[PDB]
Amino acid sequence: APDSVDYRKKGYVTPVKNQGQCGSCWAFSSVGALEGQLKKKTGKLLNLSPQNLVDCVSENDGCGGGYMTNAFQYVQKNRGIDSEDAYPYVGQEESCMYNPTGKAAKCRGYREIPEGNEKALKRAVARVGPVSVAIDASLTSFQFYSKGVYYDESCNSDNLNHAVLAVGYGIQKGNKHWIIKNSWGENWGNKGYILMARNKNNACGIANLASFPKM
Ligand SMILES: CC(=O)N[C@@H]1[C@@H](O[C@@H]2O[C@@H](C(=O)O)[C@@H](O[C@@H]3O[C@H](CO)[C@H](OS(=O)(=O)O)[C@H](O[C@@H]4O[C@@H](C(=O)O)[C@@H](O[C@@H]5O[C@H](CO)[C@H](OS(=O)(=O)O)[C@H](O[C@@H]6O[C@@H](C(=O)O)[C@@H](O)[C@H](O)[C@H]6O)[C@H]5NC(C)=O)[C@H](O)[C@H]4O)[C@H]3NC(C)=O)[C@H](O)[C@H]2O)[C@@H](OS(=O)(=O)O)[C@@H](CO)O[C@H]1O
Repeated sequence: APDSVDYRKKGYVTPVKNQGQCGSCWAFSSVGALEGQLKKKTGKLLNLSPQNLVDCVSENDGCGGGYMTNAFQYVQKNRGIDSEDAYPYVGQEESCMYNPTGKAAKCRGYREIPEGNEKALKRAVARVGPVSVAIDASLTSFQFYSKGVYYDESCNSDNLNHAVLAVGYGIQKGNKHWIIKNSWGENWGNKGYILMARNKNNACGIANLASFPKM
């Protein structure tokens, strides 16, 4: 477990996307973890399709919400997920238009990080790569974050309302953190990214619903 890990500079991470008004944060989170794992196994970085998941994962609720565990399981049992280009993001619920032709990645299932364990998450991130996580992002301070290690006293580790991607971790001026890729576009936060407090009593429920795909 190195003292600092950032998979953006190891080439595992694609640009920041925009989910729009659709509750598909889970789909981008999952896509992102699969992208990171695709790069690790094959050496190719490629945008995967959140729209495929939104439309085709019945185990979830489309733009109404969903978990990353169900997405990984669907991709596994579907024997594929399309690239972004083969199944573009629209920001709305549609019929499942999965095309085996545009298949860009596969998945042998998923592993879950033990609940509430940031040290376990730390090892998972260091060993596997980008990990899908869920957090409380309902606070005003989160909306208008820009710089620094994000910490807020009112953050509920029980109200998991937003799914994001943990691309690494580190320390900024003594302040331990998680490097978090969001899907609210480049104009949110620090270029679409946010640093969130780490080893600070499971802040925002960062380590409560963490998972990664098997490839
Ligand atoms: C999941 C799995 O497969 N296993 C689990 C079981 O284990 C747990 O997880 C493992 C895991 O792989 O994650 C275990 O990993 C171990 O984790 C420890 C703490 O979590 C340690 O990691 S760390 O403290 O977080 O860093 C331990 O790692 C050691 O960490 C450093 C250290 O020595 O303290 C590292 O060594 C130094 O590394 C740096 C840079 O990496 C540098 O090396 S180098 O890259 O620059 O070449 C440095 O340099 C030296 O420089 C010279 C010198 O100074 O003299 C010269 O000697 C050399 O060039 C070089 O030595 C290194 N210096 C030293 C002192 O080493 C290094 O990463 C490592 O030594 C890490 N070790 C391993 C093997 O992974 C973890 O311990 C377990 O907690 C277990 O799970 S359980 O939950 O624990 O129960 C079982 C259940 O029974 O389940 C399994 O699946």
